[PDB]
Amino acid sequence: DDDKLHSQANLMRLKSDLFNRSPMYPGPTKDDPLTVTLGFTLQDIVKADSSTNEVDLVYWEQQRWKLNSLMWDPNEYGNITDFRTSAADIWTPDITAYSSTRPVQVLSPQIAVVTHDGSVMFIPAQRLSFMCDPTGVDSEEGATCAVKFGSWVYSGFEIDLKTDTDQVDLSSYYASSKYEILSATQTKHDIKYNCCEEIYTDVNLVVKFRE
Amino acid sequence: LHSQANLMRLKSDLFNYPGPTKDDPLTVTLGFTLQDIVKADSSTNEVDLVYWEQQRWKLNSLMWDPNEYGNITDFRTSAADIWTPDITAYSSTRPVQVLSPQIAVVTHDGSVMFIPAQRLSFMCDPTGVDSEEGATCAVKFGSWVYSGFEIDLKTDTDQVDLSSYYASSKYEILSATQTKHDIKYNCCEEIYTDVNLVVKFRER
Amino acid sequence: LHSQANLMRLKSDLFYPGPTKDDPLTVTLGFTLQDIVKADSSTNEVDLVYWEQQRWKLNSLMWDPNEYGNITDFRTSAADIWTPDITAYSSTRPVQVLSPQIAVVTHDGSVMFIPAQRLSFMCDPTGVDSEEGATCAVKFGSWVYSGFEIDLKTDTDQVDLSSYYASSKYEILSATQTKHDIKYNCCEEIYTDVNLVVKFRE
Amino acid sequence: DDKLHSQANLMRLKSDLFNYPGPTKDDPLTVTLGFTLQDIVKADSSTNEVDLVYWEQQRWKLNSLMWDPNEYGNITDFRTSAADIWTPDITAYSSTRPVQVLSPQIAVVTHDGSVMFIPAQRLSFMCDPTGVDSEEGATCAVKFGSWVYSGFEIDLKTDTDQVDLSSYYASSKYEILSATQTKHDIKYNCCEEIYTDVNLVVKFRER
Amino acid sequence: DYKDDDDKLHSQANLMRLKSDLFNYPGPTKDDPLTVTLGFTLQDIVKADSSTNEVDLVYWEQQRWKLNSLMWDPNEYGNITDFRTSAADIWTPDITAYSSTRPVQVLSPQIAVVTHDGSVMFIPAQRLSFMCDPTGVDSEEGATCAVKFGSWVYSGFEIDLKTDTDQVDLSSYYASSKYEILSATQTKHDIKYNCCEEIYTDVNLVVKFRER
Ligand SMILES: CN(C)CCOc1cncc(N2C[C@@H]3CNC[C@@H](C3)C2)c1
Ligand SMILES: CN(C)CCOc1cncc(N2C[C@@H]3CNC[C@@H](C3)C2)c1
Ligand SMILES: CN(C)CCOc1cncc(N2C[C@@H]3CNC[C@@H](C3)C2)c1
Ligand SMILES: CN(C)CCOc1cncc(N2C[C@@H]3CNC[C@@H](C3)C2)c1
Repeated sequence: DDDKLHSQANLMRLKSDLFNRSPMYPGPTKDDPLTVTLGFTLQDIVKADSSTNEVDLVYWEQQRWKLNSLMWDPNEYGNITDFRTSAADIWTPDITAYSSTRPVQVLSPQIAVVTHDGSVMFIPAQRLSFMCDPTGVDSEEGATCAVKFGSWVYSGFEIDLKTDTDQVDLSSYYASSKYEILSATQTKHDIKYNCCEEIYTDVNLVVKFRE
Repeated sequence: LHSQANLMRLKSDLFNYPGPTKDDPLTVTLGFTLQDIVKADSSTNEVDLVYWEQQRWKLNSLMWDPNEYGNITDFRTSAADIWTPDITAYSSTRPVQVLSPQIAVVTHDGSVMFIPAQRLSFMCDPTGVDSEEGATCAVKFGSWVYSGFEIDLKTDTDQVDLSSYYASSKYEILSATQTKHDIKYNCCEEIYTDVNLVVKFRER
Repeated sequence: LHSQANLMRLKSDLFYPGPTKDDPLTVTLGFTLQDIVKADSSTNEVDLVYWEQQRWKLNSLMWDPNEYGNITDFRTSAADIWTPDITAYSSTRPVQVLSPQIAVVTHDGSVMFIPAQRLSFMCDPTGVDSEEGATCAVKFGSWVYSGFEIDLKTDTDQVDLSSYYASSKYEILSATQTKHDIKYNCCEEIYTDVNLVVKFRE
Repeated sequence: DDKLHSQANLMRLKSDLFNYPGPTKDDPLTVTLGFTLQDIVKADSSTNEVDLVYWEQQRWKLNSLMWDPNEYGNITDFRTSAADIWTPDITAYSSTRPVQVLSPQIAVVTHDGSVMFIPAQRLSFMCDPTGVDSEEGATCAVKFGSWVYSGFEIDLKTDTDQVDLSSYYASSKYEILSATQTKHDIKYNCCEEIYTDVNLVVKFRER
Repeated sequence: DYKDDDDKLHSQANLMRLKSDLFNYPGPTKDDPLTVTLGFTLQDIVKADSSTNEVDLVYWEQQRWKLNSLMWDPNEYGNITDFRTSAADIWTPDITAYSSTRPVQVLSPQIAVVTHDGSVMFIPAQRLSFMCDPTGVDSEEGATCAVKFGSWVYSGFEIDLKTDTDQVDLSSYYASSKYEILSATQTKHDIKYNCCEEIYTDVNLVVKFRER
């Protein structure tokens, strides 16, 4: 009862200390670059449209980064080791699919988890329409498509993009989807664009699937 | 007149809680009323439900003595002015659509009641819907970022309220249940909790 | 010049927490049915375009026009005053607003708010291709206020059909609007709704 | 250098001017309304909806927005987000979907106090397209007026009764045989007051 | 490494200082016009609908301009040469498509990059339905359609519109699209409208395309 509110007080003090008694992280820079880790969990291939060459994917995008300005010692705060916060209240990376054909639709609350070492985990579930030719989807070899994800405005010198893991997480894939996944990989690459001198980094998701 | 000033004073006293923690966990009670299965799509394996999701919780920081506030026992408030649980369907295929105003009722004991009516599109293979046994589909609900140690889910009953179900729907309900379940991953040490909505239905 | 200053003065002087059991509010509801746009026998949704007239009066919005350059009415954004949370109880999509979200406040404290809306709602259209046509119902009322806080009334039980689109695919045989009180399982308090009953055919 | 002084004159103007609550019976307003019909996208005979893209030209004048260009570096016009000023609540009276806005919600103010706001919009409205595959084509109408202001607070006029057809898409699926816009005054059953609208009448057929 | 740590601390401090300095330009005028450079990269023709004569495109729209009020010396700010800002925090040109049939849908974060010389780069990826007759698309010479982009409320005497090439960039065009691009050009034009006396300027995007 009284312990309960002391617990609420500790968490309010921690959020107020982090968000008001110190400047908020303004984003990475060439001199203070930020490593962002990216992982994908494929939940469902909803639809493959061979008349427009678009395919609709439900998936979770795991994003992790780590910030000194979000560190704290649990001993000073009632041994709290995590807290949740609205993703809008903090800096988040601008990860963007580079071949979507519709705005991404958000299916989960936009809430980040901050742990006392300053690491942030943000995992939005989304529905994504992207460019994909499903020719071959009704064959044993299936069809193969790809879509890559990376910052839109930060170079590879500002956001250092990495995959958490080599393997796409298929463990939550909808068993009764119209489409089975034959394989999926996620791979970092560097690339230059015509507009710009600076090098950019993306993670390429390649998926082989079939009916 | 005096009534109105008491209600305003009460809101100011309350409004001028940071979420549940492991040391101060919150019990949120969930209940579903199923109003309609609008549509079942066998080309994409998506089914569309209209339901009311009853949510209830209780916070010491929302309690007040009615005697000190004109004997006021409830008030209405925008869901955006108070903390609310992040209950999410775990297998929707479209953003859930809200069909009712985003207003909660707070009662003097600190209990909150919030009942959004929603249209949900979710992952469901409707094969067998045109047979006697129908099709069977399932969708889990629970917090997106809180574990069973911060947000404790429960139901008052395993029976989905079917008393309001649209009598001329394309699809009739054969059974609909809502079961709390506690799960442990070996990845992680904490308990996790969801309410599994299982619907058996077939064409009328 | 002097009137603009009066109007600005009036609004600043006026600028209510919503109704309560001690201070209940009567809200008057009426419907003008514009069009039955579409009937979908594959999902049993039907789409209506209608006007929803809402009316209520508040002492805290009363003024004497002679104290304010003889102003008798003004316009305000519906977001700047309390409005009733009238909800369609059997929609299948979020209702789509078709008109500006503005109310008119009159010096006696009455407020008039008339949103034009497009609604999809649960409705089986079998029979629509016959002489007797199909019948469907949709009820409207506060979502969170009991009949002890919002007292729902109509001026008439007949839906205004005088604006009904003469070249709609569907003709209105009849349309009624009726107040009723409802108990729900969740809640001890009684709720009040207006039930819209419409018989229509191709 | 002089360009920095010009930016300061603009900021001074916007600041001064922004230090009007809408029209009333004692201070009414006449809004000029015209339509630039761009395209009939779609006629649906299974619901009797038709989809237009058009430009809706709105023009009004307020003394409180007048200024002398001599005082402000000869600036004659500035731009402002349409949310930061009063704009009329012109509404189609028989749309079946929310109007979709296609152009930026920015208005233009001129030193004589005139305001021009011209949203490009896509509208679905109640229209029976029967006859559109014949030589006579189909005729449909949809009227535009204030929702909440009577003729004595907002009046309308048109500069012409002919709709501007000079931007009409020449490869549309539908060709326009005529398009008029005509002011009327009307009463409704809810309300004592007289409302004003401009009725847009369009005769069209398949190309 | 203690040095390495507060090197990072001072970098963040320099970035916030620079942003505070710059934020603590009201648009162009006839006396102080602004030149905007406009260029398109075409990513995909998604869909051509011959029943409504609408076609859907995914492209990048590159907008560039330069302001003296956005200049700074890096030496005074820890050698910072760029920063990111929400496009809502700065003035941006109201470049609009003139024949869209649906609200244009943005696909990229609404963020601009500002560089120490005062130039701003803003590149929204967009999906667009515009008026287009796809007759011919099932033929060797394909179909030809055009959509023009430019300010909606600023005349050519306020926003001076310019390309820095006539060729639409096709190096990112989706190679497995339903449609192949035969050619794509971007060309500035001036024009007068019935409403208004002032002259307006835009960039016309002409695309010739056919079924793959
Ligand atoms: C030159 N400079 C330092 C300003 C960089 O400003 C930009 C602002 N917005 C988008 C981009 N890009 C657009 C494509 C998609 N994102 C990766 C590439 C190519 C960069 C660049
Ligand atoms: C019990 N109490 C004093 C607080 C009531 O809290 C509520 C909050 N939100 C919605 C409802 N309702 C949902 C259904 C639709 N509306 C009419 C009924 C049934 C009430 C009730
Ligand atoms: C009496 N009085 C001063 C209150 C008028 O307040 C109103 C508020 N909202 C809408 C309307 N109307 C809606 C329909 C469409 N517009 C013209 C008619 C019919 C009026 C009137
Ligand atoms: C005359 N004057 C100084 C006020 C001009 O104010 C305007 C405000 N909003 C839009 C426009 N236009 C709309 C069409 C699209 N853009 C090019 C033309 C035609 C201008 C003009």
